Amino acid sequence: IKCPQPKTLDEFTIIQNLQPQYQFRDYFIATCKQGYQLIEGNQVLHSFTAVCQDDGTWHRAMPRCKIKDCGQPRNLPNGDFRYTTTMGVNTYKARIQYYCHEPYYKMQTEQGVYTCTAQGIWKNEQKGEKIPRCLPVCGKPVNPVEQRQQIIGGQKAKMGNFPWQVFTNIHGRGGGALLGDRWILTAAHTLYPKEHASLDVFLGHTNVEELMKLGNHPIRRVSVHPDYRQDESYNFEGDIALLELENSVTLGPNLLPICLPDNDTFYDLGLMGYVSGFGIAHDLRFVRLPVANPQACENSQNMFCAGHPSLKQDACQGDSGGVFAVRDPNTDRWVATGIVSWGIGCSRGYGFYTKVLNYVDWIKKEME
Ligand SMILES: *[C@@H]1O[C@H](CO[C@@H]2O[C@@H](C)[C@@H](O)[C@@H](O)[C@@H]2O)[C@@H](O[C@H]2O[C@H](CO)[C@@H](O)[C@H](O)[C@H]2NC(C)=O)[C@H](O)[C@H]1NC(C)=O
Repeated sequence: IKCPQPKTLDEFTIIQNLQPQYQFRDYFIATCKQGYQLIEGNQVLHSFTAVCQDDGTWHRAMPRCKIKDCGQPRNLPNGDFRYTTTMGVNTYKARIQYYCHEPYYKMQTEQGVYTCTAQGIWKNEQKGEKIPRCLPVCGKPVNPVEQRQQIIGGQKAKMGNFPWQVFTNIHGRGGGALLGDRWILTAAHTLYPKEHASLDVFLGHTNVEELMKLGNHPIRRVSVHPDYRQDESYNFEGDIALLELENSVTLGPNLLPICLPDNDTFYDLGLMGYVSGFGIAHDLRFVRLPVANPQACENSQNMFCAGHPSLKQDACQGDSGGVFAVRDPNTDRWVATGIVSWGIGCSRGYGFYTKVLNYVDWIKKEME
C-alpha cells in the first residue's frame, strides 16, 4: 500500500506528478532538463514512468539524466570546421566553426558557427541545421601574370598563370575556360566545325603530356548557343558553347575559374588583354595584345578584333575556344572578355573574338 517517496540520481532528472506520498497503483514520471536525456543503463529512453506496485515497490528503477550528444559535425565539402570549445567534444552546448579552403573557395552566406542544440543536432544562430556551402572563387590566380612586365610577344606560360585554361581535343586541338566548378566556356565551331563525337577535355597543367596524364574530364552536356549556324559558310554569330563536366573539379593553384564580364568598357579600343594556347606546342604560351579597331579585322557586333601588326604569327596564340582574358584592376579580377573565334588573318597580326559580355545572360541561364 506504499511506495518509497523517491529522489533523483542527479541534477538533471525532474519528477512529474510529484505527490506528498505514493500509494499503490500511483505513478511518477521522470524527464530531464534541456540538453539532457533519460538513460537507463546503456539506453536512451524517450520517457519514464514508474507505477507504484502493491508490494509497496516501484515497478522500475529510477533512471539517470545525462548530457546529449550531437555527434560528429557533418563534413563541409571544400571546407572544414574546428571546435571552438573543448576539442572533439560534440556534446550539448559544444560550438564549432566551419570555414572554406580559401583562397580557392569562399563561404556562402563568423556565420559558420554551429552549436550543439538541446535538440541534439548542430544548428546555426539561424542558418538552420544545414551546413554552409563553399563556392569556387573566380579570376584570382594564386600565381598571376606579373604586371611588372610588358614582354612584347609570345611568352612561355608558367603554372598558375591561366588557371582557368582548358585543353580541348575533339575535332582537333582546341581551348576553353573553366567556369565555376564544372563548366567550360568555349567556341561552338570547336564542337561543330564549319566547312564540315569524343569530347576529350583536359585541365590543370601547363604541359600537354602532363595535362593528358592528369586525365580526361567527361562531358555530361553540351549547349551550343542558338544563333551559331554551322551550315552557313561564315556567320560566326553565336559561336560560343558551354560544356558541363560530369563531375566537378577541385580548385587549387593550378586550376581556378575565370570570371564573366559585365561592363561594356571591356571592349574599348586599346585595352590590353591576354590570350593563351598551345601553338600540340607541347607547352602553353601566351600573348598580351590590345583590342583593335574592328576595321583592322574587317579589312558582326557580337565580336571584336584584337591584335597589332607588329605581331605577325604571335597573334594566333589562342587555341580556338580559348579565352581572351582581361585583368580588371578596379576589382583586381580576371574576366573572360572574349572567345577565340575564326583565326583567319591572325598572321597579319589580328585575331577575331566572340564578345562574351553579349552572352553572359545565356551562359548563366545555362549554368542553372
Ligand atoms: C564601366 O566600366 C568603366 C571603365 O572602367 C575601366 O575599364 C574596365 C574594363 C576595368 O578595367 C576598370 O578597372 C577600369 O576602371 C568604369 O569606369 C569609368 O567610370 C569611372 C567612374 O566610376 C572612371 O573613374 C573611369 O575612368 C571610367 N573608365 C574609363 C573608361 O576610364 C565604369 O564605372 C563602369 N560602370 C559600370 C557599368 O559598372
